[PDB]
Amino acid sequence: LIPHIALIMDGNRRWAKAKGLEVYEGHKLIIPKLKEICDISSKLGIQVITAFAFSTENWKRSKEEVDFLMQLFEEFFNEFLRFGVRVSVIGCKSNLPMTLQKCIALTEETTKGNKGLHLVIALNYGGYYDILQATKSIVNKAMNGLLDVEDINKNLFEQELESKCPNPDLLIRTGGEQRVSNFLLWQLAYTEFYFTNTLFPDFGEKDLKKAILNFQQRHRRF
Amino acid sequence: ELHEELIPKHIALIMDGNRRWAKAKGLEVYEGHKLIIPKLKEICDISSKLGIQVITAFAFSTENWKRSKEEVDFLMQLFEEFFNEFLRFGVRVSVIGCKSNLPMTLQKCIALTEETTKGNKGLHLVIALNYGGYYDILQATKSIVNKAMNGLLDVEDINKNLFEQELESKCPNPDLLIRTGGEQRVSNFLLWQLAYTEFYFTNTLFPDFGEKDLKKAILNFQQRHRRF
Repeated sequence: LIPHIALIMDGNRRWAKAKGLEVYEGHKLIIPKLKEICDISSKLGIQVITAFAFSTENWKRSKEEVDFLMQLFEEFFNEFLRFGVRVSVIGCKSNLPMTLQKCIALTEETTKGNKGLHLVIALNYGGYYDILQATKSIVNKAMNGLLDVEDINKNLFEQELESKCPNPDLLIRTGGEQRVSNFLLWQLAYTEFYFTNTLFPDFGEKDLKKAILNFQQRHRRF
Repeated sequence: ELHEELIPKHIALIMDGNRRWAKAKGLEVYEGHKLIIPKLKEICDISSKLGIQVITAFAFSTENWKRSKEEVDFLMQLFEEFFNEFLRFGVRVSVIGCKSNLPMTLQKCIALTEETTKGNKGLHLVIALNYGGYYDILQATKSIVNKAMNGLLDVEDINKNLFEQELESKCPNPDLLIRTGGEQRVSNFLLWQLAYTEFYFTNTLFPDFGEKDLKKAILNFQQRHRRF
């Protein structure tokens, strides 16, 4: 009974403020924390992790914070070039700075043959966005004579979505909020929801093992 | 005590626990199912008094067809009795889900209750019957494809606003989802519409879920609003 885990990595701001640091000090930990969580998850046999790095609503933050995050994401993709996990990105890439677009493309191509755990970064992603782009794609295929309206079913639709099957078995959200905040809407239809007040920079091996134990107990119960 | 200004305007309800409740009570399986009618009357009355404006209740999922034909036939007769009972109850009633797959008498009972209550002025009760989140997104997609193929739509106009016009569960979306029975998942209920909804899970079984349990859920929603 080991879970695909979807991860909403909330609590970085609160963690830094409680410690007396600037806001960016918690964001900055996305790189060592995801390396830490990839190592633990590979040992337990996970398979896929999808991490919500930047929502389509995150553009409404200050330009200084958004500019920091975009530079941080560039450093992230550079650091995962030789880390050994397979890396993919979902989200609208054409709205990102060009250097980030090319770093994403390089890391996706460089790591595409890495074996084992697949880390999916949702960057400029939202559930609405994913469903709408799948809808537009399906409309375009119908208008070009490539599909019939009657062929539009769950199988066809899930092939057009950016987050692919197998869908998450378990969603973990740190930071205490009990909502999904426009993450993987279609893909969460049967996912187990696990919410913890633990802040993301404090989320470690013992916290992940607790979430998996809770997932296993719930599976036996229902 | 609740703050009047922080009452959720739309609550989505997954009504789980009827079978386990009947088993624990020494009753047959159908005894729990039958309570949908008095239970939803009771929750409608409580919700009207607290100022809730919309309740969407998950009565029959697209996966519920996998139960025995005897159980499905019983439920279909129960739903017909439900809509007859709500003809004169005084709330506005709407149904979302695939109606063409339902028995014809039930299709026409649904249609009559929707038409008869469409001018009722308070709480709006939406019954999700032969409904799923996948179904809603797929039928919206098929509708948009059909309009495009019939020359009625410029593809550059396909956006969130257009998509929301085609979905069956409409804005405003649920502020709060309550699921009884202890499971912590949404089980293919209102997928698009739950993007920002607060999730509240309780071990209380649905036939036991009453005024105090609903007030507890609302009180919890308000505290989350203060916190975040």
